Amino acid sequence: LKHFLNTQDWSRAELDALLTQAALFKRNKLGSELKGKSIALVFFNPSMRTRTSFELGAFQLGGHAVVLQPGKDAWPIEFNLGTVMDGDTEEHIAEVARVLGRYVDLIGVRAFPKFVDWSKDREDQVLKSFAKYSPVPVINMETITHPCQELAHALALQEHFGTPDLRGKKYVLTWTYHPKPLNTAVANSALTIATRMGMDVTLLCPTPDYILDERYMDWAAQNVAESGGSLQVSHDIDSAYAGADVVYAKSWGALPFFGNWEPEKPIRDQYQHFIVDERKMALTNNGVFSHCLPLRRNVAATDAVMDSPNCIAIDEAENRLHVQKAIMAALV
Amino acid sequence: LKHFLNTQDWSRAELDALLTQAALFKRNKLGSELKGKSIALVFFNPSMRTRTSFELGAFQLGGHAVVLQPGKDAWPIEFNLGTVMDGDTEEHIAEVARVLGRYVDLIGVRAFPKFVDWSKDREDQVLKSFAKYSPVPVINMETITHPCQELAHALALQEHFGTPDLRGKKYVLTWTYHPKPLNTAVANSALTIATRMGMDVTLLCPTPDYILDERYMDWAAQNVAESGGSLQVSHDIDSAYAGADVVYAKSWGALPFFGNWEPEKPIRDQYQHFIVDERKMALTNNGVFSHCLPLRRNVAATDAVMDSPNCIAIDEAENRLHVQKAIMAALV
Amino acid sequence: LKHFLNTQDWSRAELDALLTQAALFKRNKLGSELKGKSIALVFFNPSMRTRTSFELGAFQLGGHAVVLQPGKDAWPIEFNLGTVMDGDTEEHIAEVARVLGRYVDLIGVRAFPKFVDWSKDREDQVLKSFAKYSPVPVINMETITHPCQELAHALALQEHFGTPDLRGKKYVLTWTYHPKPLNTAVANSALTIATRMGMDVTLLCPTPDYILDERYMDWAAQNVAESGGSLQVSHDIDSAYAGADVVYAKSWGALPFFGNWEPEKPIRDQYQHFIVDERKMALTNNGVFSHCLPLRRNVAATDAVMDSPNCIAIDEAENRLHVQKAIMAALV
Ligand SMILES: CC(=O)N[C@@H](CCCNC(=O)CP(=O)(O)O)C(=O)O
Ligand SMILES: CC(=O)N[C@@H](CCCNC(=O)CP(=O)(O)O)C(=O)O
Ligand SMILES: CC(=O)N[C@@H](CCCNC(=O)CP(=O)(O)O)C(=O)O
Repeated sequence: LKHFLNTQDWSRAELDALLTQAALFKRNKLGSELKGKSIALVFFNPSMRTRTSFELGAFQLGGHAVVLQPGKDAWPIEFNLGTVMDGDTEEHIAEVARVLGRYVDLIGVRAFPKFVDWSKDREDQVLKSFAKYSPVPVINMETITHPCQELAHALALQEHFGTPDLRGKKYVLTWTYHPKPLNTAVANSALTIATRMGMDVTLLCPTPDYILDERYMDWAAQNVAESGGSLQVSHDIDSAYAGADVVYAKSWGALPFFGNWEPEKPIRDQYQHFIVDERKMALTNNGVFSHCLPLRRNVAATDAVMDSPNCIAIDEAENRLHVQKAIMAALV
Repeated sequence: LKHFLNTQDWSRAELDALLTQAALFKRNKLGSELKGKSIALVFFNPSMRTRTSFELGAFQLGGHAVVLQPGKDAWPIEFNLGTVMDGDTEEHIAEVARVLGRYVDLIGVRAFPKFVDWSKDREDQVLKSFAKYSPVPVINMETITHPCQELAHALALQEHFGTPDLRGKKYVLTWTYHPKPLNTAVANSALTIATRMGMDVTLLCPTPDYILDERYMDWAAQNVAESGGSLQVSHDIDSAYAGADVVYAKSWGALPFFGNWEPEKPIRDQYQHFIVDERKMALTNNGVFSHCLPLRRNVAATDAVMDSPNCIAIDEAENRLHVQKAIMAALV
Repeated sequence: LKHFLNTQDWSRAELDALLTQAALFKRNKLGSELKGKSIALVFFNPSMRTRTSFELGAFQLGGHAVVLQPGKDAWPIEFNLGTVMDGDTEEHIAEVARVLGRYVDLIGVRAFPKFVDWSKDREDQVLKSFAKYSPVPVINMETITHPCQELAHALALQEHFGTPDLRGKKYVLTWTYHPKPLNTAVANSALTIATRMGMDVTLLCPTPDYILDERYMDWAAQNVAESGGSLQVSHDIDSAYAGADVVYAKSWGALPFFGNWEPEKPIRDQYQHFIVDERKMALTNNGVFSHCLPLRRNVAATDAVMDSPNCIAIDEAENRLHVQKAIMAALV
């Protein structure tokens, strides 16, 4: 059974086919690829674009999406095995996935880390549990990686440069400020797809404490070796932005501080100058800027950068709809 | 780009066309006016009829509605410009409206005042922000005015009297009791459409403190001069109801008490006799009674009045479905 | 007007027709029985299967389901008559049911007891109020009985044994452990349908305090006399399971303790050995096990029993979809 858990699990040819089908759907939005079919969209965290784009995508392809929010409308779910369920959780994923598998044709799941222990969050227990117990394809709607974002992002870049071949472009994945410590998912994914695409990638962040999990630094290293791009870590803003073709920002909490955020607060707070502004974007080679959204203006990026013609964030957001339809069609 | 923010923005001919299309849809509910199209229904406050009627209306016309609740499922939204978003809001309406504009064909928004400062609430910031940043038509699902209610109400009256011409009827918009200070939206709209329809309107309320915002008293004055009706304010129950053809009740908080509700409580509490009962309705010319709903029985109106054959509230509620379909069809 | 409030209200022939149509729909899922029609699914409590199956069922039959959650999105509702609504509730069911009746073709409602007073909960006020004021058919999505579950359960048993005739099988409805006192609805319904099907039913529970409401013990007694089965109450595990053909477990709070749960806690806690495990299932005649779900593993039933090939809970859950489509089709 094929699932869409990570682009890293798919061959380059398969990913190219997806992006091309995405472009095709963007030109002809209505179809019958999901006629009479359905997808269960399970959300354990907030969402506006993911929920909306999947729901509409199912509709446009003749199917129907059922939105569920365990703990809100649906019952809270247990993922640990062999435990005595006498706590808050009402039922086990074993039953949940099998039941939904008797109803829908696809299952999407969004589940951010709990931020108490990275050793546990990095295991990707929720997504893996769904893939294990579900008799139907599972789609990652963002857990510790965000593959749907990767493809929406990739497509937006290919459209902007007018070519599927991004090899040679200088890509800067930069950490940016946010009052709270957030998920590394988007950064992990950006690093993954940018290298898989063969670009010259620089991970820019305040300190070594903000370097991404080794798993992704390794995926990237492997992708570079296979695509022909390059990877490097930098803590210097001016040199990183220098001559960049693409700048993608996202804020995330330092991994070593999971379960202990009080001390990383004063740290991130002394780096709010990492905000993407006009000055930094001026150091780029007329590069484009993007963000996965939601974005806090004048914190993560200034109003000027957001409203600049070089910002393609709205296009990337739109592409979530198109690439996801390509994914659902491929899995059904 | 044309939006449906207020009936006051539309010409009488356009409004008549809407009401007529509403009557047409009421006779033939299924259509293809929205085939393959979608509408995002953004709710910042509770709703049963508005959510249900729009959702079903989209379905019956071949489209699909996506229901969003910022702060609940979707992310909380910032509307102020140039602010540093380091608070509760996650993203700006600038991005939200542009993103949704890449997904849906129409955007509906419901956002009641915050009740802390009428100077801010009366600016209609949320609705205006959506209309400004959205590349697609925006529909007011109730902010400080409730135009969809206006048309459902108007249609119900025309059906009841068997004619589109309501000129000459005595219309009584009366404040009624409620334990809490509420939105003036429905009253502002009733005053607006009743005068635009050319009826003899009397705004009945406990004290001068409950008179509606000047903006609407002026719209009404202008509508009367153009339609041939009349407008007057009254604090005397018996004389207001006398010979009335239509009685529309709604409770709202006194505008001068915004941000300071503790003192207006003992005030409204000494006027719970404004409740619409049989005695008052007996002073009318066999007039009809209606309310936008939700209605608290034996507080806003007695059981007898609600169950009287002269109450058309259920018909008005039904008409929300029909007039809204006419609105969506016109804007698409 | 015909509603689906309880299987007890329907003749055996009608119930057989429903189950057969359910089997038919299971073979041919897509249809036009609800083309252009809609159903309002009103939930006053959590749900995953009921919400999902009804929503998808409406879709597969060409209709649309509108999901409402009073107090969450829709306004809170009052059910008592003649009361002065100056409390938490915003509107009365009288208006709610009549309004929805102008929008949808069917209304489903889920409302668990409040657990404060069984004298009030057993009156089934919410379901009865909807049936009284609604101009369209009402479907019980679980209140104090769960008829939709009954049919999904019955169908699953008929499929398992390969025959519609279950007369002669030993059916064991057993109470099982749960940290909290729950609704008796599922047990009341299991007792009702198992006897209506003519099986030899044994209600197994810790003490006389856990015997179901007389209303259902009487329905069962009447069903046995008409179907040819049998009914008996037992507080002895080993003898009850002995030679059983079917074992259905559910935990519920002792009725005499409504409004006073502190003391029934130490009681249920001394009976956690009622958990369905391999030992007990070994005493059965290679019997099947099922549960309505959600189920807490290693509390209500062990992992081994849940994963045993004799567990048909997933099949029963799937059947909720099929029997409900048969119900909606019959009522429309
Ligand atoms: C602030 C916050 O927690 N952010 C998330 C955004 C994920 C990417 N964003 C999306 O997928 C867009 P939507 O579907 O509207 O959430 C994160 O940090 O990973
Ligand atoms: C109590 C309360 O806050 N009332 C709102 C009702 C608005 C009109 N009512 C509607 O549009 C009906 P629905 O879509 O079900 O809300 C107000 O006072 O403005
Ligand atoms: C723990 C709890 O409160 N349980 C409910 C389950 C009802 C039957 N279960 C269903 O109908 C399945 P779903 O639609 O997913 O709820 C009860 O005790 O009655």
